[PDB]
Amino acid sequence: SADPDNLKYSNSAVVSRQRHDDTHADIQNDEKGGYSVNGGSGENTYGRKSLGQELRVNNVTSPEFTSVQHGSRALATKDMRKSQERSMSYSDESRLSNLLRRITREDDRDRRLATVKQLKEFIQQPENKLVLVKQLDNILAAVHDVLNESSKLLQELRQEGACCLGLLCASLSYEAEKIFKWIFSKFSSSAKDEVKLLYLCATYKALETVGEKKAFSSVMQLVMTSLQSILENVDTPELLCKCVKCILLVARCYPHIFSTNFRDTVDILVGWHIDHTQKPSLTQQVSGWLQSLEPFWVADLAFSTTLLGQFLEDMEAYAEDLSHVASGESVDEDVPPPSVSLPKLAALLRVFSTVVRSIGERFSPIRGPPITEAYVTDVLYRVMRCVTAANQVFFSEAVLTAANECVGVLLGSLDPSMTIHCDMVITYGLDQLENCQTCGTDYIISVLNLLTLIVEQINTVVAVAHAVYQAVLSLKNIPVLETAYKLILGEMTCALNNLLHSAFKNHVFNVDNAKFVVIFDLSALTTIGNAKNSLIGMWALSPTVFALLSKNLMIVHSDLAVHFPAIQYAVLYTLYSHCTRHDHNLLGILLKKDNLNQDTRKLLMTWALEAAVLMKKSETYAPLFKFCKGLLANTLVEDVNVCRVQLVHSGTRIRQAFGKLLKSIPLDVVLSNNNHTEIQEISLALRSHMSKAPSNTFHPQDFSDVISFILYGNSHRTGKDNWLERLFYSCQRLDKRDQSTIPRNLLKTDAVLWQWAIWEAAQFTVLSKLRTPLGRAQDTFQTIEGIIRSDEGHGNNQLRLVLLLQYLENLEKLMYNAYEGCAPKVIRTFFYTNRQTCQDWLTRIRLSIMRVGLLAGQPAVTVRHGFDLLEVTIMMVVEALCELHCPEAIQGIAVWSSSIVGKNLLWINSVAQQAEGRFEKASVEYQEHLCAMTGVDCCISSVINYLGNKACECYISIADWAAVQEWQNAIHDLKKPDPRELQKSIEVQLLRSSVCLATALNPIEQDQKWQSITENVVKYLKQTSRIAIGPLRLSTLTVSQSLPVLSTLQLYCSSALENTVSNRLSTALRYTMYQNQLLEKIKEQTVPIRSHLMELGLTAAKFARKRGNVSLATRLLAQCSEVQLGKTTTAQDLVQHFKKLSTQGQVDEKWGPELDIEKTKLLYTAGQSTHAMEMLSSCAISFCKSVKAEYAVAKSILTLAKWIQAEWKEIPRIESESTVHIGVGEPDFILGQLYHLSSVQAAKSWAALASWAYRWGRKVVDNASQGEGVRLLPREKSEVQNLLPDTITEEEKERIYGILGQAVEDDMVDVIWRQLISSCTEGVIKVWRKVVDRIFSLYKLSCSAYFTFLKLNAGMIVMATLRLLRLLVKHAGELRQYLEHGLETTPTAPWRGIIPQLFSRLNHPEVYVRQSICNLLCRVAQDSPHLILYPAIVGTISMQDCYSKIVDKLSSANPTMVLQVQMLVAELRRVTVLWDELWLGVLLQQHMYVLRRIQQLEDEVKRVEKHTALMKPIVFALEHVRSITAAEKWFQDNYGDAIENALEKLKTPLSWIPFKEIMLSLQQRAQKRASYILRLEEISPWLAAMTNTEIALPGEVVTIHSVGGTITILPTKTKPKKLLFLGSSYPYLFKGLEDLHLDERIMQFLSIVNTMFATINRQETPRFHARHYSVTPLGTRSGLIQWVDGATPLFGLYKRWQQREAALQAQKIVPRPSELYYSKIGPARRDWPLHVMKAVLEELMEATPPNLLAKELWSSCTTPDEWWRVTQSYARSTAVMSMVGYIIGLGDRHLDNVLIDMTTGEVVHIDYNVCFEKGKSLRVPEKVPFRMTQNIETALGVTGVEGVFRLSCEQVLHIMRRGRETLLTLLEAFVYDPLVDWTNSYAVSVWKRVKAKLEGRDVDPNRRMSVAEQVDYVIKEATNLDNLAQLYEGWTAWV
Repeated sequence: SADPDNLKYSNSAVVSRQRHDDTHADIQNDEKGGYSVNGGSGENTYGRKSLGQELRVNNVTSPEFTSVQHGSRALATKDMRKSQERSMSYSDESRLSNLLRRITREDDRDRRLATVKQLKEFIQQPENKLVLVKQLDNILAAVHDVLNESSKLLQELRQEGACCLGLLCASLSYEAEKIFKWIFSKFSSSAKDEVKLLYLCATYKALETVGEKKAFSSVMQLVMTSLQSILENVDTPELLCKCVKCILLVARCYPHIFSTNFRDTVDILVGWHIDHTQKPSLTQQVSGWLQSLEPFWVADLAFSTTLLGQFLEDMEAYAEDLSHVASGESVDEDVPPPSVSLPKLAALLRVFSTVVRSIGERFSPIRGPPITEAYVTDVLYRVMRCVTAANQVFFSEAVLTAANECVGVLLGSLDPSMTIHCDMVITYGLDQLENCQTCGTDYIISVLNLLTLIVEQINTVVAVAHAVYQAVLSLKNIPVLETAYKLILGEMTCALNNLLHSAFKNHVFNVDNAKFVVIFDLSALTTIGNAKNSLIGMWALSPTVFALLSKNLMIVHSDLAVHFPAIQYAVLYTLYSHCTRHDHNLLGILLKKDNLNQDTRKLLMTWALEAAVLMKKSETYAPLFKFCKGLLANTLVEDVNVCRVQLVHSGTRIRQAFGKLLKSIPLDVVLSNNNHTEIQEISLALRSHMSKAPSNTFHPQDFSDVISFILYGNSHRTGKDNWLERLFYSCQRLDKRDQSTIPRNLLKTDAVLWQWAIWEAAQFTVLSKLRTPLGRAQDTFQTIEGIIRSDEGHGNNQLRLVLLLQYLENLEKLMYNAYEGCAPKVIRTFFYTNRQTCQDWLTRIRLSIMRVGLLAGQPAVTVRHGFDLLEVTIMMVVEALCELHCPEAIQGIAVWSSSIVGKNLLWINSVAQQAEGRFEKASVEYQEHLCAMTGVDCCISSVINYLGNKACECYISIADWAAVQEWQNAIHDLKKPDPRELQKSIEVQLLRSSVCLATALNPIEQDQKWQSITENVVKYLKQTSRIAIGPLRLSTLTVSQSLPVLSTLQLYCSSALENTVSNRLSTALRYTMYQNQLLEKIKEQTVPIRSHLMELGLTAAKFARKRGNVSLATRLLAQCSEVQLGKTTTAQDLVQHFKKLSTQGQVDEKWGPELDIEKTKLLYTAGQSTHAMEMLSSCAISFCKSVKAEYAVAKSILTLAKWIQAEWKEIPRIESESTVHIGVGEPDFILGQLYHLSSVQAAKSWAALASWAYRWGRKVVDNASQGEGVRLLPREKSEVQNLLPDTITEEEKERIYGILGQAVEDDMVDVIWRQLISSCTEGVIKVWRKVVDRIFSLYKLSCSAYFTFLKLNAGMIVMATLRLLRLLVKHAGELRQYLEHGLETTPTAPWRGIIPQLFSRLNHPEVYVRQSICNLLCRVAQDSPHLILYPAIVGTISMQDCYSKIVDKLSSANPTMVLQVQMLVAELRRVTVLWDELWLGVLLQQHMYVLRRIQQLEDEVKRVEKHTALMKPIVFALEHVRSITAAEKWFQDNYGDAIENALEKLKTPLSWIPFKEIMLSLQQRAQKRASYILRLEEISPWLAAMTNTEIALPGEVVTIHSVGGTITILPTKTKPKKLLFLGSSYPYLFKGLEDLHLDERIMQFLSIVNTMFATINRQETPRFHARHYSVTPLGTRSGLIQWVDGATPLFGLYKRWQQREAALQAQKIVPRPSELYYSKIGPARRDWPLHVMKAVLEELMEATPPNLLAKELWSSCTTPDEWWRVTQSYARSTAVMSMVGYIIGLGDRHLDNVLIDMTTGEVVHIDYNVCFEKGKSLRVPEKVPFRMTQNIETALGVTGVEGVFRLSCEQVLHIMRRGRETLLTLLEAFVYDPLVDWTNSYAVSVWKRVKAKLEGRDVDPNRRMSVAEQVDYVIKEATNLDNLAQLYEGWTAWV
């Protein structure tokens, strides 16, 4: 007690007081006695001792009042009292009675100090003041908090510490208005008096702070419109009293706390606007603009009903000055525009938002002159002329856009404004292009549009908006720019496409959706960011969408190797995108071009030692030195001093393989030992690997654990194959190589002395070591080993087997069947397999075994129904391919294999493949497990130790990826958390199943193969049907798929295997799709017959076995839903077996849909008329006669055919009368009735009727013109009308009428013979009977016209168009009522493109036939004018009443766009020729004309106007050439008109001496330079002025944007001028003094030929395509053509060879192409050598190598597969261009007129000046070749010419041409008989020759040669040495 208090009187002794006071009455005064005398270290500690114990009653609070000795000594004693009052809470003494007044008195002393005491006296005073209600202290404490604190010298935090005190205590006593009154009274008193002094600033503003404090709590009093009067009284003392420019911080914020209490009741705005507009006086101060901009928002909060006009007009140049570096108010100025934007009074918005938009549209024109853009696309602009001319435009746009955000914010249920949503599109043309070059305003506009469209995205009030987004999302997606915009574009698109599905018909836009998906096709590869590709592959994974998917397949095919998580996204995309469209390209050509460009530079940078690691990974199993390190190894180079921005991934693998070979080409290889050891090391890596296939050994090449190392073993083999290929490419530095590399390199010190071909010839085991993983990796070496050895039994079996593995090129396999001349029948049947008729080609393989063995067919092979569609001991093993053909789907071998056991019982050896795979399958889920357990299954009992690791060689994974699916499928039946152990074993199987599609991109391959992609989709189906019970997709879907060949195995045979098991378990909708997998396998066709009956037995009902009695099994069986497509396939199946039993079933199935809604009735009849077309039936006429005569005979087929066509009365207006029947012609008459019955209901059913109707109409009206014909009905009228006199004369009158009426001014002749015999009114009957007798005669053509019209309405159309054009102009008298009423009323409409021949028919000799042609031309010009342009503009410069009526309608729309092209045509006609220097060409024909006058000049002067007047004819031209030149536009009078006046001073008025000076002074300019022509600033400078134009179609079927680059003189020939166009790039050239009108008809004929191959151009991998040539005539003797695509001439590789030979000879040009033939023909007139030319030609063919082109396409292809595609496309394109050239006129084919595309392998041809057999009219050493078959084109195929792949593709061209021969003969009939072509006794001979060449009557007009015979005759003559030796020296027959 007393002891601690005495010890307290040292720092450690006072801390014990805290514990001693808790356990007294003497410790109360100890705090007053000790804490008031000590220092600072022991002062605040004593105040916390008795703070909560005792006592604060009488002795702990009273002594503190007497502590006035010092301020700091009392600061620690005044707070402890209130601390105890808060801690005790009895409450005995806490805010008590008058005893507390002491503290109030202490408040009087707080103002004397710095108010430090109030920090602890006023924070605890009101907290204990309840209740205890006290309110009288507020008026006692506020006397010094605002009056004394007015100038207390900061006095800054005290003002904010005193305002919070007036809340708790001031909450009560709501009658505090007296305080406001007494404050405002003194405020007004101090404001009134007296003048501007220091007294009116300290105590004048501080009182205003009272209004900021006392108004804090007073919010409930009272209120009755008193605050309005308060504001009225407060506003005045600050308006007219200052006038002083003092501080208004507390003055401007005074109404802030007062005017916020009312919202819309009433205000004094008439005295407030001036209070708010006058204050913003720029510019003071930085801290003063806040409380001046806040009252704007305060007023706008209360301005919602009464506000208009000038209050918004004060925002032009008043408050916008605060938009600068001052950041203290930059955010305080961006609040008012939002506060005025949405609220309120939309009438005020029409001013505010319009001013904002005018300011926005007035800043972009300021940036105009800096960029010289358009001016200015202004719609919502006002009169505000502000010139910033600084960087303030960016800020003015950004602030305005950020302020306009609140307009597009929810909800905003009103749109009376200018649709700010459309403001982002109405200006989208200017600020979104450059803008490049701005560059952030586009980003800001995109952010604004995104923020506007996030709240509402799509609903279908505006409806076009939901369709205008995509329309503007595509134009802004790929104008490649900075990456700051794509991050938002790909996000907006990903947010839009998600809501598209989650609507519903928005996919069919169609112009919006078909363009919104094209930008994803480009944004999915570039650039490499790893963030946008995930926002595109996922954004496109949900949509399909409707039309285009091949682009997605071309993207994913090159996107599965990024070595990033995007691989999984692309896999998930391609696994569920779609099937049968892979297997249906664009991006593969980009990889091809990137690989073909890196080999040309030949850079030597890497590597000396780093290249040795690229060989260890391929040859050995060592890892990468680590990680993939591909990008690192690529970036280590260059290092300079090229590939695009993809760099993943094959582009790096191929580059590394090529670099490791550019390093290996030098002699001393650093990667390995010397050359003689490196060659051995490479040879041993294949000699110990090729023998592994016919054996079973182990090596580190195939056994590599663990995955992924077994699936990476195929990559090693592919890399080694590509390494060898590129080595053979680079080892050609001895020929040397062509312009690909330099030659290849200098390299002429060892590569010429040493020969590495002896090693390649002795190491050709690559045919076996590279045929397993890759197909085309063996043909490159097989076609080089088999061509130099001119064994053969083993080297040939590895050739036909490789071509069979390709699943294509079956036409090239027939070459070896005709190649047996070089020292058998096995190849003739080995090529009959693909040929996808695995059912067939089995007999011929077994037939090739006799008599070398047994019969080999165990029970049968059913050969009788299969033809209606040396002891080497090595070929017998190849016959094992039978097990790969017949078994894999038709197993059979269960007995047939035993037939081998006997066959192997007598000889050795005859081995086969594994048998467990065939014993496990199929249809059994119990024995399958026991059969799979015996193999290498190591199955899982219900990663990365899966099925096998030794050996599992290359290409065997297909057999391993199908045995796994059989395990998890049997587990699904054994079982049904449980399948959780299966998804971890299947999802990992997809990682190893997609390695065959990943190796399909090394180095570059096409969609091949398709036998391994099915195991990927069917595995995704299993992994999808495992997590659930299969309630939806996948199924999978394998519907057409009009591929169409696509061999069923393993496409369909491996798809119906798992699909049948998926349906065999029923413990959704897996029964309707299952029939689609069989119906698409029954129609095979062509021609698996044995594999076409199992699906028929599984579809409807099962059948045990049939040896040919299928007709008795499935015939006349009616069914119901679903679709009956399974019926029309059984009849077509019986067609291949029977002939009369199939038509009966067809006609029976015709009577089925008689009462039905299915359109299949349009396919049966149209599919049956071909069966009953030919030829032995001949019973239709008898059946018709019987029907007309009580039919009782004979067969059921005729009865059914007559009962199916009799339904025409129960269902193209009227059917047959029939007057066109046997009475006049058409004896059959039944096929026409069937074609007419097949009209129901609507596309390919009308063309079949028209082709018959028009044919039989043209085959009757021509026959009736020679004879006559009349029916009984039209002849009885004349007999009953001509009474009385006599009918004997009528007997001949009828014959005369029948003869004359069918002979079709012409109608009037019908009366000439009328009055010649009778001679009697009755004049109208002679004009009515003569037209009724010709009505039915001309009725077969009206039905044809109606059928063609109905076919054009429903969408070949060219055939119908040509037939209608040939029928309209032939005889317009009939049918005029059908042609005039159908051609002018929506014919097709129109029938663009390729047939514009109406222009040639406008100048017809008959009236009323052009009135419809002009209307149709006006229609085709008004609708889609871009299809045909320059239609009559050329014609109007050089019938004349039609070009104007066309051009006026063409110019009605966009007259500027047609005026531009008119001026362009005028300039193109003015630049030609020019004829300024061409006048010498007129003088160049004066060899003996002008000289004769000389003979008179020396005659008149010797004998002493006839001589001077003889040259008067030349004066008319000498003056004409000077008169046409009268205005290098300004320099033409100085460069052209230089001495033109001084040259005719004597020649024109009178030896013609001044004639050669002008011809010699201009000829020197041609020899000075090559292209002696200036730029577009030439004589025609308008081309350089039109820097922009609309769509003009520069001779195409869009990019004519500004101007071409420059023109060239082309000194090669005369007179081409190659120029560009550089459209939105396209080289063209002019041709003058040459009629370019027939060359357009030639290209039209070529296009008509190419549109007929499209029906068969479906895989068809070597697509039939004749290269077109875009030409356009620019008047008579003027035209414009295209120059060239990417293609090098065939003469270049010969001139380069000559140069290389000259350089090689110089190391021990001319050539010349014309001087070399004379260098050897010397030592031998017309002449007749003759007989020496055939011998001298062999002396030149044995000098040039025959592989000048074969080694060019081989060197221009990096991959061994691209080379195969190029060589297969070249042999197809050459055959196409040669069979068209053999027909019409193509001759004089030099090495300059025939080019070749080095990229795709196609062959293009230059314009044909000589055509239509004009090559036989010379007047030159005569040549008769039907094509080009030189030495360097015959050896370009795989083996030869015949019967090689190039022959079998020529026989199909003649078949497709003779089948549509008329369609060509009708074209020539319109090509010839012209008005402007100027080819008439010559235009008929060419047409007759073309008809004879198409009818095979070329040489013998009495025998019809077959297609194969004609092809052989044309090939034997084109390659004969006799015809190839009598050609011109310039043709280069030896080369």
